[PDB]
Amino acid sequence: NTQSAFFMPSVNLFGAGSVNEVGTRLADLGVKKALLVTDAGLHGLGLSEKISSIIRAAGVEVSIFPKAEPNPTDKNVAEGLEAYNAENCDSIVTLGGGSSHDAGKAIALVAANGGKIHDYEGVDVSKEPMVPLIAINTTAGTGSELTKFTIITDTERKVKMAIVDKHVTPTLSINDPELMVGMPPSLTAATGLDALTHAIEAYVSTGATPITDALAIQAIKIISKYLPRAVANGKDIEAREQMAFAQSLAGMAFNNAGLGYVHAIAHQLGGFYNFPHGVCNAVLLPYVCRFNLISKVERYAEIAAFLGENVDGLSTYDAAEKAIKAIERMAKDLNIPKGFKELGAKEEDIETLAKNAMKDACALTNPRKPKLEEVIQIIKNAML
Amino acid sequence: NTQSAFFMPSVNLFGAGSVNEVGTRLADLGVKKALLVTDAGLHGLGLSEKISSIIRAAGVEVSIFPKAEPNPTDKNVAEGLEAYNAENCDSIVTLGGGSSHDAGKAIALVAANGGKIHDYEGVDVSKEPMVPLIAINTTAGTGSELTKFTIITDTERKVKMAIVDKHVTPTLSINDPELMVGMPPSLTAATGLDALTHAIEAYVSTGATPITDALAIQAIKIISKYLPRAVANGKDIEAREQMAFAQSLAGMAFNNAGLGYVHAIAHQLGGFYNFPHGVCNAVLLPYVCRFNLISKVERYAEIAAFLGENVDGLSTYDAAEKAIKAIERMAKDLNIPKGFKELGAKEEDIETLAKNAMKDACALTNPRKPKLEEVIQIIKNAML
Amino acid sequence: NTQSAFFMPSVNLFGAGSVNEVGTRLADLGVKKALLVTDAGLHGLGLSEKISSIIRAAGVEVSIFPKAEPNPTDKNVAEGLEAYNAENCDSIVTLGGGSSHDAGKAIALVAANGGKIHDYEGVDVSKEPMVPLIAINTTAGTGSELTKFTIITDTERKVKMAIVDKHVTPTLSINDPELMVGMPPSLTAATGLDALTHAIEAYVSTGATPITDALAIQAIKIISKYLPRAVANGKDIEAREQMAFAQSLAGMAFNNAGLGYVHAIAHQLGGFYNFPHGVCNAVLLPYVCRFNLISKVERYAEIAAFLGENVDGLSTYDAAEKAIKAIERMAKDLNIPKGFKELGAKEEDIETLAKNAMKDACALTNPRKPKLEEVIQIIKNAML
Amino acid sequence: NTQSAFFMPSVNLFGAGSVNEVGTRLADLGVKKALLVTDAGLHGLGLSEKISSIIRAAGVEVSIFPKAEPNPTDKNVAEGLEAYNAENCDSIVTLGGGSSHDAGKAIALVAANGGKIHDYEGVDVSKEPMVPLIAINTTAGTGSELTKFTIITDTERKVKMAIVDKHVTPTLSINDPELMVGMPPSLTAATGLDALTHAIEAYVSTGATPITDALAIQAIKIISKYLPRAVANGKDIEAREQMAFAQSLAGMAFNNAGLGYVHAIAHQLGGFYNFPHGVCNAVLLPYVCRFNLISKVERYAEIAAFLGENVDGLSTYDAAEKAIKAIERMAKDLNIPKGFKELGAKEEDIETLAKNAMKDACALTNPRKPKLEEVIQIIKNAML
Ligand SMILES: Nc1ncnc2c1ncn2[C@@H]1O[C@H](COP(=O)(O)OP(=O)(O)OC[C@H]2O[C@@H](O)[C@H](O)[C@@H]2O)[C@@H](O)[C@H]1O
Ligand SMILES: Nc1ncnc2c1ncn2[C@@H]1O[C@H](COP(=O)(O)OP(=O)(O)OC[C@H]2O[C@@H](O)[C@H](O)[C@@H]2O)[C@@H](O)[C@H]1O
Ligand SMILES: Nc1ncnc2c1ncn2[C@@H]1O[C@H](COP(=O)(O)OP(=O)(O)OC[C@H]2O[C@@H](O)[C@H](O)[C@@H]2O)[C@@H](O)[C@H]1O
Ligand SMILES: Nc1ncnc2c1ncn2[C@@H]1O[C@H](COP(=O)(O)OP(=O)(O)OC[C@H]2O[C@@H](O)[C@H](O)[C@@H]2O)[C@@H](O)[C@H]1O
Ligand SMILES: [Mn+2]
Ligand SMILES: [Mn+2]
Ligand SMILES: [Mn+2]
Ligand SMILES: [Mn+2]
Repeated sequence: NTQSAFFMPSVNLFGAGSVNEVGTRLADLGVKKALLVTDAGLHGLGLSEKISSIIRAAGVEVSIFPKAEPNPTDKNVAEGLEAYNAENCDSIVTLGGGSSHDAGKAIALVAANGGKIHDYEGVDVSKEPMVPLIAINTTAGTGSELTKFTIITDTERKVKMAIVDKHVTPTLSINDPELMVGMPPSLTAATGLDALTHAIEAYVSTGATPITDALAIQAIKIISKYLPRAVANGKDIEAREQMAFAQSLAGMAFNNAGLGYVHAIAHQLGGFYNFPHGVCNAVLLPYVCRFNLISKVERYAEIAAFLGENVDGLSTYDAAEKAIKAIERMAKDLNIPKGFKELGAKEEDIETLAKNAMKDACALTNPRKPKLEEVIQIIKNAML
Repeated sequence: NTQSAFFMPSVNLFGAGSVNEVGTRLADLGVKKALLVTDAGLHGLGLSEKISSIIRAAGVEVSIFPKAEPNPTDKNVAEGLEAYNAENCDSIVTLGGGSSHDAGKAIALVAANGGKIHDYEGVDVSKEPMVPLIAINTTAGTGSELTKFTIITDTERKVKMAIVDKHVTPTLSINDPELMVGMPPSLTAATGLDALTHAIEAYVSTGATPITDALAIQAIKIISKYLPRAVANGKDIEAREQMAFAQSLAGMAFNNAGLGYVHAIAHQLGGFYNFPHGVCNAVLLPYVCRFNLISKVERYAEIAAFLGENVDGLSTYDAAEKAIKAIERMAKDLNIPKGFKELGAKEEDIETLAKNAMKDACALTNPRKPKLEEVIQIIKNAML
Repeated sequence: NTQSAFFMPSVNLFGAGSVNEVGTRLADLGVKKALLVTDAGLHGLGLSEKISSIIRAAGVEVSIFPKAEPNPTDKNVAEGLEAYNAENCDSIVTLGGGSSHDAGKAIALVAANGGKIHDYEGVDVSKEPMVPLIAINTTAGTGSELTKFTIITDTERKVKMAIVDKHVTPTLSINDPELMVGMPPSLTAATGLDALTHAIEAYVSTGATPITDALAIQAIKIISKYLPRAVANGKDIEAREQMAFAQSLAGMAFNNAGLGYVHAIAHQLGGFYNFPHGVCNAVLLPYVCRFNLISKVERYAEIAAFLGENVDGLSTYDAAEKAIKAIERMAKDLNIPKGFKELGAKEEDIETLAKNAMKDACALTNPRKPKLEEVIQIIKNAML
Repeated sequence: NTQSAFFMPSVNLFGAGSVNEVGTRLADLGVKKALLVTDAGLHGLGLSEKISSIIRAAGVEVSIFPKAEPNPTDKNVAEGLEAYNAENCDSIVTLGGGSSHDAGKAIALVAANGGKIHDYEGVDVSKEPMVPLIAINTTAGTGSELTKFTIITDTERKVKMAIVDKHVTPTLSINDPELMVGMPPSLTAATGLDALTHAIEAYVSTGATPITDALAIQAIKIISKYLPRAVANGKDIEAREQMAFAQSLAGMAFNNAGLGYVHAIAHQLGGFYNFPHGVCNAVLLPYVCRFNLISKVERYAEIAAFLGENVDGLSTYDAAEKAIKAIERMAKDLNIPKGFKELGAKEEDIETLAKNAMKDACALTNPRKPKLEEVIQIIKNAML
């Protein structure tokens, strides 16, 4: 069919100070006890208590679960579901980056569907809406506060599982850039390059629509102008607010268009080595774009212009090549590792990695359909 | 504040055949009896019964209220609320164009907050969310299946009141282009030019954000290419699908950025003389743009390029004027009336029309703030 | 469906001297006696006997029917079927322009399907293929030596009936440019502008395919260069050969894509006043192109370039308008009448002319679907 | 002489689902049982039975001959005539690529003329038309469903003989893109580049006409955009349909313009080593183009533009040179071998390969007339 759908939370708050509304919103939802899912760093920095104060200052109780781990695991989700159940909670508030949103989302799905998070790996495999959730985002690259995606790790298959289900669209989303000033430069760069990967893969995806296209183009332009500014000075408020907008645009686009083999392979490198998601995407992006070039050359040529390149007097092909060169230049200027072996990757895993990548749902929307030898060759090119 | 929010239904279905899902979707909400709000023409066409059959084949009861009138009235809403309660309905399904959507939204809001619809004229004045509502759109220009706007006419004041409330965001939207092939050319032109007005006013609004900008730009570009095609041949499926996308983009843009004095004045001409909304917008747009030019000249110059104009070697001012000339050219090619006098408007009503235009909420986001005399001059110029 | 088809004779001869092969070819078909259908002018010029000698010198008998009239009539077809049967002919050879080709096609169809040519007005209504027919084309504009179209006049309805049937595709075609040198200048101009109309209407028709587009583009480019040369000096052999190629390109294109309201209206003016077909087409072309503009503005802009115009720095709309101006200038340079009233058309018939125009099959493929009032407007415009 | 001719089947069906008509169309022709000529691969995939049912449901009997081999052989034709005479068949339906079309065509010719296939090597070396044949094409190259060319391999001389006879033009053709979705990527690339070779050799051929030029230009332009997309994802329906159009355009063009030394040499390399026809053409295309440059420098400069290259500020020579560079880049991006020795070509057979190529009929239309040394040198340059 030629049918499509657009998903996002019904209410999404933006701008400096929006977090000061969480409690009121939680009260309007008619909830009484919320599990605060955050990470140990943000809890140690004091964010958990500062936000809990706002929540309980509105008549809703909150119990903090600062046990969401970068690249969240099935163990984190099971332990959280116990907290949720033992702690008599009726809502979830996620505070942090994509790991906290996805952990809270998985907890919320299993708290309403019963099984294990692994049971819902795939597309809309769940059979009921998740418990009420307000997602407070503090990184500029996931968009998970708006998506129907939750990435939970199989520690046994060592695979970052993709649960893509409409029932994990958060109830309300909050994007406060004042909460993002504290991102160190490497984190700023990695999340920003994850948003850029989101927008590029959404723009070349087979599930693209004119709506997702509008959003992705804006995201690329804004990231290209403001991400280096956010990496160079995290106290540049303009760059922070524009990167928050760019992150939401890119999340909006990929949620409804689909991603591709950058994310398909990155999920395997992250399930095997706990590498940062955004760094995997940044290392892989130029190679997968070069692989995809012959399928979407006009759109990669447009991406080169969106990325600031001059394409006057150039063929569509040469213009498309300037886009890969600009991506490599951006990654070089933001100090992204050059390959995966310098980070700890091994050949004895490449074939397994490639075989697992061909099973990720994101691969379904990649514009060029590959043979195992191609995924393997891409992974080999990303080793050095 | 630098704070903002983005609102839209959590689930939005697109594409040929999407209406065949209404019953299952309505069932998933756990509702049991829906009032089907439509107009007399579409009910006489058999569409009401087709949709009622799909709904009943999913275990939900249906009571048809086919009495929404073009420019729906407070009387239509009161009668609809009476029907809603007499048949013990727990949900609403709107089928048709903006008049049916707004009648249904108003019925649902009054059924959940009490009072009368006039009580909610303004911005976020109600306290409770409206009863479950699914919106099935059949015109390519309103976007009300996605907006928090319901425009109901005060018959006594002769004023099309604008109720701007987050609580009238539909639960789910359905945009099936197969349901729009039957629009006669005049309706296609008026609805398409209402969507173009939506996108333009959103782009020049004081409430614009990078997100709304993305959506509005795509809407203008698509309307410029496909609206004349849809007017020339309504059986052009590609044009119908692109207009279905453009109408939704423009709705998404104005719902979250705001409108301006085109809509503020159009609501008064429609409350006084019951003209088609899009025809009022098409007549007024060049005049409000010229009035607004000095406030957003860079953005009107960009609009000229989005509309296909060549601006090489021109100042921003001359490029912005070329946009007004292109807007005038599209209206003439779509056989839009030249002015309001030949339609029946009277000079002695101008002063009241302008006064009421300054009380509409859409005027709050107009980039240039007028005084009464300038609103009067605009209406006099629009008499022609 | 997206299904399509390409129709053309299996063998099509081109080049100086090709007619000297007709007799051999007729004999290769296994036929024994052919009815030579031509018009009185070429018969008085001696061409009928010259070709009959070539045919007889190969053992095929010939009976000349020089009774085909410009804008052939139903009476011509009845008289031809009588001769075909009385003279014990088993094949048909048409010699001349479109009038002779269509008369021969009609006789050949009725000789195999019975009934009357009137019964076959419309699309693929016939059950049996027509008797073997070889078409020798002597004008540079109709293309009927290759098409599945036969235009026969219903003398009482005063309507040029369009029989579009695959069973009237000639068996073999001969396009000898040596036979076209004798066309007087007005005939060269009228047939060439009928070919230009074929290519333009094929390019903007809703039934265009990449194949028809390729042929139509080539036709337009060649006509812009060589038609004026062939009108200014009919002894320019290069111009005559290039115009023969262009007529065939335009015929192949319209035969498989469709025409539009130029032909739909021209058939009515020709059935009422027996004006030359190409003159009717040339008078109407600018007005129907202007009416259709909003439906195919990109393709009319491309036509402006094919016609040699410079479109640098122009919007698609201004470029499309330059094409209409180029058509008007060419028609003026070839002494094409400015309007229809000066030739004898009467206002009191416009309504009938319009109503009959909406019943012609060529109207089905026009890119803009009109109303009766708009067809009437096109004619009033073409009257003065 | 200045004479020319255009040949193609009188009825040619295109588009998704056209194959569903084979049976009904076989019903027109009045035939009773057809030998279904295909290859073992499509027979093992089930296509043979699928089509056979469509033929059965129209009252026509079918005998499947799935013994056509890639690079069909004389032996294959004899086995075929044996079965068509045995099952007492009166028609032939070819299902597959160029090998199935050419095998069936040869069977149909010898079944009507009696001799041996080797005897009709050359041009118009036959006396009577072949038996009714409908060709259903499943590859995006060759064009054999429309040509008067049958290439049968003589197992003795190791020579792909080119029989160019009008008596082998199929009765009806079917180009259903739904049957081409299953072509694996290497087959998509090889067939598409065989089509590109057809269009280029037709464009630079000495037998080119304005008609062949129109068709070949369109084919080159479409291939440049859609062949890489069809190789990258064979489930791209738009790319498959556009390539089906392109292969038909290139077939119509080369059939009536001629080919050149790319095909002349490729036929010998394939007769010696059974290499795929399209891979032979792709390896040879740049070297023969460079040999031909001085004869057709303007048309190679035009091909550079048709292929998407920018030629601004360049001499005709440098642009024609950019065209060969674009052909090389296309061959490399679609993984086409760089030379023939890697595939197994022998440096001892170069003298015979070159001598046999100058005896191919395809060399007669090459724009540059060479010496044996030149053909030898081309083959040597294509060895590494
Ligand atoms: N505003 C902030 N200031 C300082 N540090 C922060 C901030 N926000 C997050 N951090 C720190 O950044 C670390 C990484 O947190 P993540 O949530 O894992 O980062 P993110 O890229 O946003 O999420 C990625 C996760 O979502 C999936 O899409 C993806 O596969 C991965 O599982 C954590 O230790 C967290 O404390
Ligand atoms: N697909 C269709 N086919 C044929 N007719 C249709 C179709 N859809 C609607 N119509 C007819 O068009 C007429 C106008 O109906 P509206 O709902 O008023 O059309 P629309 O322009 O979309 O809504 C305008 C209303 O919404 C507000 O934004 C605006 O202020 C106005 O009140 C009605 O009589 C309706 O039957
Ligand atoms: N080569 C020629 N030299 C001199 N005179 C010629 C030549 N060819 C044709 N004529 C003269 O041109 C006159 C008109 O002949 P037509 O066949 O009517 O001209 P043409 O434009 O080719 O066909 C028009 C007919 O075909 C339909 O498409 C169209 O509707 C019309 O009925 C005739 O009197 C004929 O003698
Ligand atoms: N739609 C399809 N799906 C899957 N496989 C296919 C399809 N079509 C063809 N194939 C496979 O392609 C293989 C080669 O078949 P060919 O007919 O030889 O391919 P093609 O390139 O079209 O023909 C080449 C032959 O025609 C001559 O012009 C040329 O000289 C050569 O002999 C076979 O194994 C066949 O099964
Ligand atoms: Mn990501
Ligand atoms: Mn509006
Ligand atoms: Mn004509
Ligand atoms: Mn070939």
